[PDB]
Amino acid sequence: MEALKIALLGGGTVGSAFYNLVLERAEELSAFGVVPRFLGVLVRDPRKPRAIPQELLRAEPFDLLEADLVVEAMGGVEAPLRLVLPALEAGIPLITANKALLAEAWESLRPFAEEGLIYHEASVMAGTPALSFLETLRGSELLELHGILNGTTLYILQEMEKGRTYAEALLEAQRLGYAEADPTLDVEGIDAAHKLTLLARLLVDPGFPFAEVEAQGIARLTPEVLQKAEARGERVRLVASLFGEGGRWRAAVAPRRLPQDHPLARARGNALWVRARPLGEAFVTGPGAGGGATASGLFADLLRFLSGAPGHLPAPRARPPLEEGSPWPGVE
Amino acid sequence: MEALKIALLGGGTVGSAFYNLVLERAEELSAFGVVPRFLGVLVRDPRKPRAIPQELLRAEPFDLLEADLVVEAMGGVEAPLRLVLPALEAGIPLITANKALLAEAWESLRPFAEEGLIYHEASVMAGTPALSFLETLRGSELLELHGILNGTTLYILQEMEKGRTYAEALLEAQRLGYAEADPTLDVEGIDAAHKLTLLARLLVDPGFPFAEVEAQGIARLTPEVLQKAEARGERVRLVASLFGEGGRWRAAVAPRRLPQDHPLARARGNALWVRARPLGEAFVTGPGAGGGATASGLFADLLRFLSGAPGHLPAPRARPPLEEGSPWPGV
Amino acid sequence: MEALKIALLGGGTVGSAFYNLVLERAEELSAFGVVPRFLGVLVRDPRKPRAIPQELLRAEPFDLLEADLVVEAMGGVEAPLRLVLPALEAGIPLITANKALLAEAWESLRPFAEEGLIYHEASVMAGTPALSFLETLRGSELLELHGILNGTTLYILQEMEKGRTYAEALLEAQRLGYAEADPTLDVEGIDAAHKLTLLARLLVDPGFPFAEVEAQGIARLTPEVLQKAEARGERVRLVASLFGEGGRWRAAVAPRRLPQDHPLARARGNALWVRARPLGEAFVTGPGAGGGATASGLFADLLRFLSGAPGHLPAPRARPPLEEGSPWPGVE
Amino acid sequence: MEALKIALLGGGTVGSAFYNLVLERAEELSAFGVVPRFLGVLVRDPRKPRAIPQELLRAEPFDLLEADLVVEAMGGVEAPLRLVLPALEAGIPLITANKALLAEAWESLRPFAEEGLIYHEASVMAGTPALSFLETLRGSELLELHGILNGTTLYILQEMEKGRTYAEALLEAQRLGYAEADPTLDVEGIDAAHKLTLLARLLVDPGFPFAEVEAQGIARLTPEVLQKAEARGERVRLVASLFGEGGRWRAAVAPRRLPQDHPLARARGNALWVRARPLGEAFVTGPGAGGGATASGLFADLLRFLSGAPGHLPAPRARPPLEEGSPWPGV
Ligand SMILES: NC(=O)c1ccc[n+]([C@@H]2O[C@H](COP(=O)([O-])OP(=O)(O)OC[C@H]3O[C@@H](n4cnc5c(N)ncnc54)[C@H](OP(=O)(O)O)[C@@H]3O)[C@@H](O)[C@H]2O)c1
Ligand SMILES: NC(=O)c1ccc[n+]([C@@H]2O[C@H](COP(=O)([O-])OP(=O)(O)OC[C@H]3O[C@@H](n4cnc5c(N)ncnc54)[C@H](OP(=O)(O)O)[C@@H]3O)[C@@H](O)[C@H]2O)c1
Ligand SMILES: NC(=O)c1ccc[n+]([C@@H]2O[C@H](COP(=O)([O-])OP(=O)(O)OC[C@H]3O[C@@H](n4cnc5c(N)ncnc54)[C@H](OP(=O)(O)O)[C@@H]3O)[C@@H](O)[C@H]2O)c1
Ligand SMILES: NC(=O)c1ccc[n+]([C@@H]2O[C@H](COP(=O)([O-])OP(=O)(O)OC[C@H]3O[C@@H](n4cnc5c(N)ncnc54)[C@H](OP(=O)(O)O)[C@@H]3O)[C@@H](O)[C@H]2O)c1
Ligand SMILES: N[C@@H](CCO)C(=O)O
Ligand SMILES: N[C@@H](CCO)C(=O)O
Ligand SMILES: N[C@@H](CCO)C(=O)O
Ligand SMILES: N[C@@H](CCO)C(=O)O
Ligand code: NA
Ligand code: NA
Ligand code: NA
Ligand code: NA
Repeated sequence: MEALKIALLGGGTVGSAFYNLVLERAEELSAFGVVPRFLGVLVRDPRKPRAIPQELLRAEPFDLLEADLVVEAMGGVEAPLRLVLPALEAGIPLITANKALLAEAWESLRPFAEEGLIYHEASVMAGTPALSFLETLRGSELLELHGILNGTTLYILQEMEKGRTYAEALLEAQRLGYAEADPTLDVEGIDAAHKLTLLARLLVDPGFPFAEVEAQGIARLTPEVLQKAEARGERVRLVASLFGEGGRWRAAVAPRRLPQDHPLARARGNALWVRARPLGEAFVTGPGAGGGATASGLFADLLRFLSGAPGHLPAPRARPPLEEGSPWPGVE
Repeated sequence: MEALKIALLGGGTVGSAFYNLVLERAEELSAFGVVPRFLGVLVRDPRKPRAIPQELLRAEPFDLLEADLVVEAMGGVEAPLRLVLPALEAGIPLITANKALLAEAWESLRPFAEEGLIYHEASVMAGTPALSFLETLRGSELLELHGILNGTTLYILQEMEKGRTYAEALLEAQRLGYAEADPTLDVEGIDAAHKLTLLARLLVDPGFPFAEVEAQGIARLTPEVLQKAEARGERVRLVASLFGEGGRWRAAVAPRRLPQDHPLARARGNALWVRARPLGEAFVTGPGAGGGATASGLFADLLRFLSGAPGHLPAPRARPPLEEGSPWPGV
Repeated sequence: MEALKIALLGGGTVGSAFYNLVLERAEELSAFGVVPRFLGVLVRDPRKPRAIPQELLRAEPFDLLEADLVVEAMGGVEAPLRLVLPALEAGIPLITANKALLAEAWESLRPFAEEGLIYHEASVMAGTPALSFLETLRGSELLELHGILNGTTLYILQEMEKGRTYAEALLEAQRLGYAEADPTLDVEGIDAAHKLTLLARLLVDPGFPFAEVEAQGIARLTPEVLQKAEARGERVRLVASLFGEGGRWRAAVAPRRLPQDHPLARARGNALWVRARPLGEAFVTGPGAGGGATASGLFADLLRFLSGAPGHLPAPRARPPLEEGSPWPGVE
Repeated sequence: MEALKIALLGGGTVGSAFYNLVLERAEELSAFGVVPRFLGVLVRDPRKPRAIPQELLRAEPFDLLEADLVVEAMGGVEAPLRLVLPALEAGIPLITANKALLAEAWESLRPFAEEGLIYHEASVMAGTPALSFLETLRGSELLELHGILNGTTLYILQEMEKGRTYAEALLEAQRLGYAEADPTLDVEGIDAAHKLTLLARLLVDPGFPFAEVEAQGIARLTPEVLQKAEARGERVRLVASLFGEGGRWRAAVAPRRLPQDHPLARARGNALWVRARPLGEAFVTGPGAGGGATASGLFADLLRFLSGAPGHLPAPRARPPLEEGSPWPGV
């Protein structure tokens, strides 16, 4: 039996769900010969009422170098980056839920991802299998990928379809714990774009630049636009697409008019739809935001590490698209 | 005596300070023949402890069309936009502290600003008189503008000069109520860029796009860099700059090495510095964040409205810069 | 028009209700030629979510000497005492809700009460008129006084009468904001005893010692004891009594078996029942705890001060009881 | 493997630390053939953020009679009493951190303590082994006992030595989770008196009344008094004392001038010092408050129970003091 020493960065929606999940599953962990021991939980304000014991809360400096794992759910880019890098350089793995971090700080983080030190299933579709799904898709060559990757905006669209207003659905999504602290990241497509970037790097090109993703959000959509789509036999969704144009991979996020019986239009939660050679058409759906959903992904990654598997390695090589593709039609 | 009926969107740092200021100052409004009456206060969580009566909290959106004024300080862009547009469409003014809303949703909001329906003193440097300062500066032709517009970042750099860490200073800024919900908006320069856009629109180009502001933040600054600057008789500040380059207005936010005796370097609080023709060089400074500071700006706008004055108008046309300029050196 | 500068000590149940009430009634205040201006609100922890704006919160040192009024609702004895005394010595009035303070620190505070500097209607039966009621009773001589002065214990008894348990009624009383932070003060009769002391000092003896009050609480009472009383045509209540025995005033707190149609048994809230010469029998009832109830008393006292009336002066002289008395029967 | 079914009363500083300790350490219980299973956790406000699953929170009292153990850390006296007595009546042990409950409700609880059904290590000096220390001290006849039992007051006086104010030190004690909900219980000596009563009951008189403890607190101490004491080679501490006077056991809590090199003056943490016959002079010290510290004591008691050992028994008879004693000088 031995201790698994965890340093947790962040004690919010995701971090507090993860802390409690780890201790709630300590019986599972003992079956792996480990007992979990948090070293501390990095937070901003120790006095906020919080679902972690106050005594475990930390302010910087919070030394990470005795940890067996750093788990990060702080949000942002530069603040987590400067904390994780000393632990990665010491060969301590990072399990993260932070797409922005990975999308925007890849020059610093790619070399550690290439060594198997970064686990980030929870950074795309929370604990819904998205990264593990694509890793198994490597058996084939991608033809086209289309996903609904932002939980907050999916929620809002679904609620507007039912005749509810944008502003009340946003408020709900925020209370549900789905939204980024800057909700424009959600609604402008940027969080989806971060996630798309990560999917491109795992599968098609380990250097795919976040700057190349074209993104636009849901700010022109209303219950009326969505109700008219429904009348045309369509559903409008924000869709993140990776597809071939000109022998290069293109990545875009935008509202799309989907056929209403398409898998993406009928998804139960966030969804990833792919066509690949020779596999064919495959699909995965589930919750894509929320504290418990996300904690599940982080804990899956923790079990993955205890198994002796490396983290999520980028694509070993960049390859052009086999097939010219396109997205669905945009919204006028 | 008649009611002045107010719908308040947001009951947080700024909205609660405002609510409580209006109540404390309510007797002042009797000079205009009114008593303030709040129709409702939009909030997310009506169970949080709050200095606003439970009976007035609305955890869902409510009808605004009986209001005399809508006051907004809820943060974000598309949600406040969609909530205020029907009021604006009905000729009900908006008083707002939300720079992001105005910077990012200007295609929608510009026409109402042009009609005098939008008051936003509190959206730049809180209740420090920045927008009224610039309104009087329109007597002259702008040569160049440089401000220190972000409260949080200024506070951080000043504390880091005094030996505190970046982290400790940020935390104290947050406890003081200065920061955006996502403090990267502060420290990456985005909030300063939103405010810079509004300044450009008021002065030189009423269609100035937020997207044309270049912004960087303070991520590369260490207490070393700040102390080397001091060794050079400089101070490093995040500065928002509006200046002519090639016959066109540029807008940029970045860390700048300032001479230590420049008004911007020395100012007590956030600061806005101009040169203009024929006035010369003028400067205003004061608190640029904080609930009470912001509530003062919102209430100043409410008194402006009660006086019969319109809101803050965009520049009546675009025009090119009279002179070529530049910012200070970067870091 | 002029400012009324208030220093508030305490921002809890009572203090936060008072702050908000003052600003909510600022239109009333202007009719008195004043505008209210808080100088600060003394609290322990500035980060607790709290129904006062964070910027107005203070930690010691909090200078009070520019105030026109100090309002205190901190609780305890020594902590408020050391803060109020410099303001009283400078001739600044105190409006307080703190019975314990006055009961236990009367050697220090009596001389200021005798000068008209202490207003404390909210210290007995919250904003229910109890002190003002007794002041008007001075037209007569007291024969006997009996009150139900503790809100928490009244609530618990009422709930147990309905078959609910002690522990769930306590929990409710606490959520309702009724209880002292040490709930044994309530349930052991001590808070009632503090209040009884104050009533004795206003009416019969300005030096009446808190140590002379005999107190016992409700800890032997159960739904069964109360249900049996009801069957006997009785109600059991904790009662605070001032009555003559031997030519001296005696003060006691204890459970009593009351006739079920007695005013004290049928009270709507906390209650004060007196017989006096030549007035006769008089009674006052209302809410005796709760933040808004209490804020009402503190604000009544603030209006009283703005009127030019002094605070609650102790009895000008000690007089023996005219009449030998007794309480109701105790509970076996 | 079988469930060890636990009903937890209280989910605060101590109850949540306990809950989370049991879960972290759960694998240890497999040595006894059990896995811990909580039947419910009694709390007042089930909406507060809490490190205990929402599904297990009970905002009202729930049936305890299927439990194997009741664990109590809810505070107060009559409410926990009424909640635990039916479990005790059914032969279900109680593990408690609540000194007040035991000190004040002993007429009710004594008979169950005598049957080995009450474990309360955590009620005195948290998980520092005070009660097991005294259990081994029963090999000897008590001469005198002196402790520093209140964590909050010790912390305050130590910080005031270092120049912090009384107020600032109290506030930090509260943020550290040390203080009672009413901190006057700490600083007036009442909490120390409750604990002193329990010590007397364990050692010398199983019926020792809480009401016979004399208690005063630290209200008269200033940083002056503490610095004059140091000038005299003394330290001032709140001390709980059990000693013979006139053939009877006295119990007192008060500020005492200690020689600065006495174990009590120097101790790292809260401390319990005895002299006994024929052992001599022995001493134990360690953390006396705090969630984790307390959870360690509760969990130590849970392991004690799983081992087959009874709870903490009162002294099997009263007896008079062997020797006359006294405390240190007062202040
Ligand atoms: N919510 C979801 O559904 C979800 C799902 C998947 C991925 N994510 C990603 O997971 C990450 C966390 O999201 P969230 O919803 O948990 O955020 P959150 O609720 O805002 O939590 C962030 C936490 O990190 C702390 N923190 C943030 N910046 C810090 C700094 N510079 N120094 C010290 N402490 C810091 C915060 O302190 P305080 O509590 O004291 O402020 C808080 O405990 C983000 O990267 C987000 O994009 C979220
Ligand atoms: N802080 C400053 O110094 C300052 C100064 C000038 C301008 N500003 C701007 O003023 C605005 C407010 O800032 P602040 O500091 O007051 O933020 P804050 O404390 O976070 O308050 C935001 C308020 O709006 C509510 N809210 C947020 N999103 C909502 C939604 N979707 N639906 C309904 N209610 C919602 C929140 O509800 P809950 O309370 O229920 O969460 C809260 O009452 C922002 O636009 C900020 O940029 C701030
Ligand atoms: N509740 C009622 O129904 C009621 C009715 C009438 C009279 N009373 C009396 O009114 C007084 C207040 O009662 P309450 O229910 O308001 O108490 P509460 O909710 O516990 O509030 C006490 C307040 O004073 C603060 N405080 C306490 N001691 C302090 C210290 N030493 N230094 C600085 N701040 C201090 C607290 O800070 P934090 O919030 O940061 O801890 C809190 O803001 C008591 O004397 C009580 O007997 C109560
Ligand atoms: N703090 C220490 O260092 C320490 C050490 C040893 C012993 N103790 C003793 O341990 C006990 C608990 O202390 P603590 O610091 O954990 O207090 P705490 O943080 O205030 O927690 C008390 C808990 O009990 C709940 N509660 C209180 N009264 C209740 C009622 N009438 N009905 C239902 N639930 C109720 C509270 O509910 P909410 O959370 O919903 O309010 C909270 O979960 C006390 O007896 C204290 O003397 C404390
Ligand atoms: N804000 C993100 C959280 C989950 O990654 C979303 O709505 O998808
Ligand atoms: N976050 C903003 C608040 C004031 O607009 C700032 O620091 O300047
Ligand atoms: N705890 C007190 C509050 C009101 O004085 C009671 O229950 O009466
Ligand atoms: N309030 C108690 C907690 C520990 O029993 C103390 O300070 O000692
Ligand atoms: Na995932
Ligand atoms: Na301004
Ligand atoms: Na009263
Ligand atoms: Na112990």
